Amino acid sequence: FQGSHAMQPLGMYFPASEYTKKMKLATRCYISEVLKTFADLEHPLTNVEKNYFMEHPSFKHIYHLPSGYTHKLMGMWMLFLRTASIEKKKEVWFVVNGVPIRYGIREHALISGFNCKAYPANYQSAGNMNFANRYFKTGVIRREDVKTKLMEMEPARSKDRLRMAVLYFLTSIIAVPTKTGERASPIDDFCVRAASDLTFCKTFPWGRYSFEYMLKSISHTLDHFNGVVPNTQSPWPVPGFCVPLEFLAFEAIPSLRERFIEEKEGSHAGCPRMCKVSFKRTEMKGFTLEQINHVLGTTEVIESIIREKAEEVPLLAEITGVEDDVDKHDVVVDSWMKRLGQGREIRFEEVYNEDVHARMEA
DNA sequence: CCAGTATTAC
DNA sequence: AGTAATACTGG
Ligand SMILES: [Zn+2]
Repeated sequence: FQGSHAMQPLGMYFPASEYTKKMKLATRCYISEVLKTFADLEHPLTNVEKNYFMEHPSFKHIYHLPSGYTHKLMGMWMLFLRTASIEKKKEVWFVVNGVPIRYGIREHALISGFNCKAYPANYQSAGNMNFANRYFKTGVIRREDVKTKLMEMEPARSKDRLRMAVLYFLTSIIAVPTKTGERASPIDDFCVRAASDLTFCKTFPWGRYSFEYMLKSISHTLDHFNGVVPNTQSPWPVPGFCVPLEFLAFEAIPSLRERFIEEKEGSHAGCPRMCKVSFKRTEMKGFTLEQINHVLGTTEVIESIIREKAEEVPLLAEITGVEDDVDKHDVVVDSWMKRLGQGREIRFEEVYNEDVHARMEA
């Protein structure tokens, strides 16, 4: 279609030789564990405690997910293998079958429903160490120490138990440590202070915070592999709220959505995407890379920026800002947004051919 | 056997 | 701390 041209990316993180190399990816996003822990407390959660989470502006959507939530990661890996080298730092783009797909804060909000508005002024000063100092010796607080303390606390007049549950939720789902066990990494210091203030925790843009944390994991992952995927059974951790990334490829590519996604009946059309769809069950715990690659086939039907539906416009207006945040100057991405703005699609024929060849003919 | 996962070891 | 290896889970 005639129109302004999209420039090819200055580089890619991996060559197409790596598109068939599988990998075990370890998540750090303990949705199932947190929900199970909450349901199994010997002293059950109070109505106020339960409604804090079930009515939380962001975290209410974690309850619209299937029980025993299990992440499926080969869609994300397929995208990771096609990450473009760009100048922007606040968004990532993946080139599938020659078509750039964007993971920005808007997409993170559309799928999660989490508040992705701008940070309030001097948010880093929120809360204080008083609450944590009431329950943890000076030193390192591990994610498991918060879980243990939560299960060993007695519900009573003060909301300290609710604060602990909030801390557990934040540091298991939103900003989550990689290392576990006896020497587990210290949990996020901001979350420890923020959990002291339940009102602040209800309004803070945890969508932006989880998004920025996921951007860090993406960069660490790409640096780690440095262009080559090893032949190993050792899993690589990609910590943080990865649900938008797990579903992104399926939401942007109809061939994948049709074969691997099903509508979640009972869901409200006002909810974000994660509450309205679910992965179809297969004979395996997750989809294999070969399955994703095969269903990818030769399709050219791919949305660069996943489009919202009418029933979702109020939600996005409620959880996103009006203008995009300032980022580094990026003439390549600029050319993409120009061509997309004119109503034209983007597909680099050569890149498309290499993707198809790498997946289906060698 | 598998992909996702929890846990210890290097 | 950062990373890698082992082996369990629910099929
Ligand atoms: Zn929802």
